[PDB]
Amino acid sequence: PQITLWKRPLVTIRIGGQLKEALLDTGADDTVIEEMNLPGKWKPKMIGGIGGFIKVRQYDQIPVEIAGHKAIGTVLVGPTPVNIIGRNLLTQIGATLNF
Amino acid sequence: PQITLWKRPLVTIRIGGQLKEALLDTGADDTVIEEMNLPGKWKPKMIGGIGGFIKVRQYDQIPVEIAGHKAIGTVLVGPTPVNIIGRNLLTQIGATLNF
Ligand SMILES: CC(C)[C@@H]1NC(=O)CCCCOc2ccc(cc2)C[C@@H](C(=O)O)NC1=O
Ligand SMILES: CC(C)[C@@H]1NC(=O)CCCCOc2ccc(cc2)C[C@@H](C(=O)O)NC1=O
Repeated sequence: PQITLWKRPLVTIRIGGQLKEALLDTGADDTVIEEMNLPGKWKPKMIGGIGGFIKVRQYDQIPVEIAGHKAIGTVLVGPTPVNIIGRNLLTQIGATLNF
Repeated sequence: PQITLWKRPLVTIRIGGQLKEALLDTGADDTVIEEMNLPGKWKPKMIGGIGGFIKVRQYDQIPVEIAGHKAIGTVLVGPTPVNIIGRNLLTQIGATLNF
């Protein structure tokens, strides 16, 4: 689809079998999802944002369906204001910026 | 143009008479520019994201050219690690997400 930006580009995703709302974020290198239980082993990691650094749980090779498009990659779980789909998964679904 | 997301979508912008590199960020409501001695009246503001909040100076009706496309609006100036072009200006240049 083509999504304009008058509002936050929020879309529904399925991860770990559960539905969640997430923001398509071209300003994010990584995908960061609010605290939740995800299958598999995770590794402690730290990532930075506009306000500083946070500790996250790094899960690798996680399937995430974004607005009907499939991606399988790294998902960081931790204290984020809103769920963020970053470039690692946006590239997988063939998302581009256009103007 | 079309910008892929394999790498950070950095483009050249012109603001306050200076050329800078900035990130086209669909996950940002506002535009935040690295500390620069911009003239004009401003209002105090706090913006948040991953890691927490930072204090910025809010300037209104500031002309900002983005890869040749003219825009004008609110620009927040503060200790951001990267210049960020947010939705307030992305809509002005007709930018969309597509997949
Ligand atoms: C969501 C983070 C994993 C991402 N943070 C990253 O992509 C890692 C680099 C963080 C420091 O540099 C920044 C780069 C970009 C931004 C802020 C800071 C914009 C901001 C956003 O989503 O709007 N991006 C981030 O906070
Ligand atoms: C790049 C920042 C301005 C930030 N945008 C970001 O930090 C990128 C997304 C981080 C997680 O999602 C958000 C977190 C916080 C917000 C919006 C989104 C609130 C909103 C604000 O304070 O006005 N912050 C942003 O849009």
